[PDB]
Amino acid sequence: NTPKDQEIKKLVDQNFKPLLEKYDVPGMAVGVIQNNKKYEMYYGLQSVQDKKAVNSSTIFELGSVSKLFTATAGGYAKNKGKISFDDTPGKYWKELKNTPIDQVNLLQLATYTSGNLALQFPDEVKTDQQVLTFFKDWKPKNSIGEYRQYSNPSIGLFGKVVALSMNKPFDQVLEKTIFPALGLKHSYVNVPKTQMQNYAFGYNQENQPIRVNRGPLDAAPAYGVKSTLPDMLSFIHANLNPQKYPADIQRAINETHQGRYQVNTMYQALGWEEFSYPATLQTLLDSNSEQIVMKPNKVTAISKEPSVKMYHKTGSTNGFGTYVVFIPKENIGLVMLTNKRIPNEERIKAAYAVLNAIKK
Repeated sequence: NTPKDQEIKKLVDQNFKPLLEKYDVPGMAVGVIQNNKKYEMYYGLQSVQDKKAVNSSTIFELGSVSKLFTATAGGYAKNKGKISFDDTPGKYWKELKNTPIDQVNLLQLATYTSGNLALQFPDEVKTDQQVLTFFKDWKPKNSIGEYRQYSNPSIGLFGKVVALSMNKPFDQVLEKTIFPALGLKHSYVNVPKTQMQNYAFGYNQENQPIRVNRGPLDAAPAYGVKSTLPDMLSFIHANLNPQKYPADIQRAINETHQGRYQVNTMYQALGWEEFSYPATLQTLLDSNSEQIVMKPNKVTAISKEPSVKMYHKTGSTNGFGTYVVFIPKENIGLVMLTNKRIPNEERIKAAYAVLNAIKK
């Protein structure tokens, strides 16, 4: 017959490869892990002008998939006793004490329910002083905890507090504690000079190469991580097998898998979105609809706590797209990285087709 590695490659060719021509995407990396075996598929160019092929060393920007590492760092700090999720941010960032935002707890920040934090920091909020003023000028709108509004400043403040609790800057929390503990060796908040030859150009909608570092420093927990396909497969492996790690990072990973509330069929975990498995394709597409991503939604308590579940997260930057998904009880996951954005629905659809067709 046909070996599994070839079967997986054929499924990725059938479902992901056509996206390169359809969306004029220069380069793409797709990885699958099944039963602790990893399958890596590279396509196209990490740099068009340099004719440099995408490969296992290629570094991509993760966009909002960065939040999964921030969530892991918060789970680590919580299980080390450095924070409680019931704490408020002024316990750690003392300049926020006696301000309205100091009524919001860390779990509410991490899961986007403060009631008045928008998708992005304002364009003019650039320096650390402007970030502090932004949070001190914050006033509640909706009742705290009642509405989910997906928000980069909300989880950015969470990450800043996590880092304060660990007495290190956020970049050092990831690069010196969290990445080493997950065994990731080519993941960065700041790509060093000696790795720039491996950093893909991002490509904008005019297929022009772009190298953009966005927003204030305290937005890094929301969207500032870079990684390679092998590292992202290792990160999926850690999520599939937390029992294989030391107690503190194992508990950190498990913390990120705990659903906190629902919006319709979506369970909000820490960083991860979570779903009953098997999930219909429309459930997964709804999680990325304008209604869910861009508008405020009332949250409801979890009713069905799904025994059998799956998790995913999309991410994009101006020049990059990312999607990661895993299904614990099927021992499987998938990572897609591109150096041009393509619609989130296409990433979700292609991964759904691949994962449902792979022989069990």
